[PDB]
Amino acid sequence: QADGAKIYAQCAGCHQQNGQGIPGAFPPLAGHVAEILAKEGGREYLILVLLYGLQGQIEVKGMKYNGVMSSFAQLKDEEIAAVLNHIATAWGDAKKVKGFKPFTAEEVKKLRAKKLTPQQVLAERKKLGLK
Ligand code: HEM
Repeated sequence: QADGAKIYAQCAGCHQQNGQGIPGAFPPLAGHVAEILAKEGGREYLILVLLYGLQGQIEVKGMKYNGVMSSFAQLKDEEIAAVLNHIATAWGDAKKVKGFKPFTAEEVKKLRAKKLTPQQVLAERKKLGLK
C-alpha cells in the first residue's frame, strides 16, 4: 500500500498542497527539501522530524518561523518513507538533488531507536549548516 500523496493530506492544511506553506506560520517544503537533502545528514534529519517532531526558531527561504510540529511516529515506516518521497518529488525537488536516493522504510525503522525530543531534532538541524 502506502500512497505518499494520500498521506500528505495530513500535512497539507499546514504546508499546503503546493508545498509553499504560509510565511509566518508553516514553512514551505517545495524547493526547501532539496536544500536540506544537499546537506550531509539531511535525509536523516527529515526522517527525525517525522518521527519526533520539531520546535524552535528556524529560518527557511530567509523567513523566520518559531512554531511547533508534532511527531508522526504513529505512521508506519512505509508511510513515512512514502510521504517523505512525496515532499521530495511533488514539486520537483528530487531532480535538484545530485544523486537523490529515495527514502526507504528500513531507514525510518533504524531511526526509531533514537527517541528524540523536538528540541533534539532542532539541535540536529543546526548541525546541517543550512541558513
Ligand atoms: C505531514 C506528515 C507533514 C510533513 C511531511 C511535514 C514536514 C515538515 C518538515 C520536513 C519540516 C522541517 C522544515 C525545516 O526547515 O526544518 C516541518 C516543519 C514544520 N511543520 Fe511540518 N510536516 C507535516 C505536518 C505538519 C502539520 C500538520 C503542521 C501544522 C499544524 C506542520 C507544521 C510545521 C511547522 C510549524 C514546522 C516548523 C517548526 C518550527 O520549529 O518552527 N507540519 N514539517
